[PDB]
Amino acid sequence: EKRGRIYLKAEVADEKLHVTVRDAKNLIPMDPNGLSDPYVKLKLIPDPKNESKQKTKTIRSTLNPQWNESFTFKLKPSDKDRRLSVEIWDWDRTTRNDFMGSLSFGVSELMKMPASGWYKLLNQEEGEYYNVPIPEG
Ligand code: NA
Repeated sequence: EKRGRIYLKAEVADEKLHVTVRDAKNLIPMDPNGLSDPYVKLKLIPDPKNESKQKTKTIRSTLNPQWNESFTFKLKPSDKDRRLSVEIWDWDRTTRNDFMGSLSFGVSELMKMPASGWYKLLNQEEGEYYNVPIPEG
């Protein structure tokens, strides 16, 4: 149920999508040290050619990372049927990187209604399809 939460802003202006990844809180520890080394992957999906991926820096040893990083995607007409996917991963020195939590927004959803504030981190499948804002609480 409880994978923590992330603070994001996302808006579309002038056929560009702007996303700011501020910080996340209460991430689920996964490493044997009881912390994680989180980074955020941003994609416009579907992305069959794997050309849209961007990512934050990895912050080592925290469950409350503060990235304060901004990204821009140049949009095309076909993006009307795409989603911005936002996934937190755990960078792992000696094993495969581990999924922590995710969400997504309709590119068309964001034109009508920019994202701002706290969001609940969802499981990997869920997060490709929807988002759950956590207003004032
Ligand atoms: Na790690």
